[PDB]
Amino acid sequence: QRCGEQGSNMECPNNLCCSQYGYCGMGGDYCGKGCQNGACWTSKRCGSQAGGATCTNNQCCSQYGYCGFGAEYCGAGCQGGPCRADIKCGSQAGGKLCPNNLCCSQWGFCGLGSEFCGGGCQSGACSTDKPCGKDAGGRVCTNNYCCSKWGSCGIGPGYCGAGCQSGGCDG
Amino acid sequence: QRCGEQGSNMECPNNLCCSQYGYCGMGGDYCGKGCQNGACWTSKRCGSQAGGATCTNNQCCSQYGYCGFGAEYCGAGCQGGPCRADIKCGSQAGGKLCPNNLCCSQWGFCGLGSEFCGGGCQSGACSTDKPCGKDAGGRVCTNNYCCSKWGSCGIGPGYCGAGCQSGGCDG
Repeated sequence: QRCGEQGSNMECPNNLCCSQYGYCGMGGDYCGKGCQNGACWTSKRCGSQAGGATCTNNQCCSQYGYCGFGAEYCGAGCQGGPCRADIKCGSQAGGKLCPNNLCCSQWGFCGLGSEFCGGGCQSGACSTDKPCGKDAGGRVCTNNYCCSKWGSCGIGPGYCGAGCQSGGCDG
Repeated sequence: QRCGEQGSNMECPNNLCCSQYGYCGMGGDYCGKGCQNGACWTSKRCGSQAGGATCTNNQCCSQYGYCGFGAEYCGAGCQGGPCRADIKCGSQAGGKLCPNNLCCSQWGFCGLGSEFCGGGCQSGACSTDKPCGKDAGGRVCTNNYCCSKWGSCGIGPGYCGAGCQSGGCDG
């Protein structure tokens, strides 16, 4: 029930702003000074202008390194987020990974849904559950996902903990 | 630190899936059965096909009523979310409001950033802090925002509680 630093980076629903205290709302108390994610009054910096930073709440990183929505942000020059132009990836784009766990479809584009996450999915939030570990040719997970004891790709205590063969294994 | 029903509908960062227990991760434990928001394996239904439902995590509602990202969802037919086509609103579009608290720019388009939220902003997450209440011609907040005792538009205990002149005042 806490957002931002005090909530493990959770994000408020419907673009609600996370105040500097970790609570969700709308208004200057939440959206003004110290806003953490959501519809903050001052846009967070992103991409090239902000060391390759990603925007929260799936916001588009505009060509000038500002987070937002609308033509100016998702339109021409958009450096990340749900950009108006197809985002390439996969063997098709030198092993690039989609930002924010988006699936690299079989064709080399970034999205979320059966078309990207299903059959052929290359990296990200694939729903294919392709096997890893000693159990699977000693193959590794993409996105540095933790290969669990049971030979599964995921993120979490179950995956990243006790039994993790490879991946971002807890240490 | 809880997501979904047990977290007041908080959402995980970077499209992490909220398992049926309110925890954030990646994998079948979180993304499979019972997934709540984030990159769920089965897409949540939206718009027309799902009683005007909005997609979480700012996802695009495709023409067939499915939540996602990429051409198929944000492209042609997109019924909500950060749609590839400008979303109209404001006096320009019969008082329509942007979905998910997006600002209705001075021109009648939906976004988030200074261009929409700043000067001229019509409804949503305006950063203009235009005054309400008895303190302001007895004007009301848009989006049924709570007009606080001090004459401010917001959402939260401070706004919606004790002193609320109009808006979605707590009852």
